[PDB]
Amino acid sequence: VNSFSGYLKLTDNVYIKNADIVEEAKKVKPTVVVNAANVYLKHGGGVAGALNKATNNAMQVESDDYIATNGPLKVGGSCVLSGHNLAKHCLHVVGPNVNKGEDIQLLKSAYENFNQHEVLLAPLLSAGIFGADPIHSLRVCVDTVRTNVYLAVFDKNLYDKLVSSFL
Ligand SMILES: O=C(O)C1Cc2ccccc2C1
Repeated sequence: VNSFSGYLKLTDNVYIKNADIVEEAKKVKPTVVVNAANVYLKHGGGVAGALNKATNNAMQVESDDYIATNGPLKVGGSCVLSGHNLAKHCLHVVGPNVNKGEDIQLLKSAYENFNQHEVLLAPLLSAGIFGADPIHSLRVCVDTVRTNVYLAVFDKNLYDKLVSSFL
């Protein structure tokens, strides 16, 4: 049994809810919240900007030190950093950004990072301002992630479209 409430069950392991991931993290304090990161961990906008704002910029301070030491992530890759006030840990995952021209086949590789964690609160990778089709992102998620994932979708209109169209 876990703390996640109000989710619709899509499969054995994937659950979905219309929710602000920031507000959901604040309530649940999950072991792992996923950030929709870029390779530079520059948390300017979208989910990353919102998560970072909720940490009072501490996520960005920590991230800048991580990049200064380790250099940029790979598209499709990830790193585990602090969850600050939102979660125990933040898994920063880089999905391909279609608005920068990145290979969408890298979306499966991005979701494979989730399999290293038993339970996660996450957004749809590459969706929103990353330019991918969120329906596609949800299909790759379900067909790739084997661990228990709680997907928070910010847009209500999109949530309803994702549920109604889910196979
Ligand atoms: O409505 C949503 O949940 C989308 C908003 C957003 C922004 C940047 C990255 C992913 C997503 C998912």
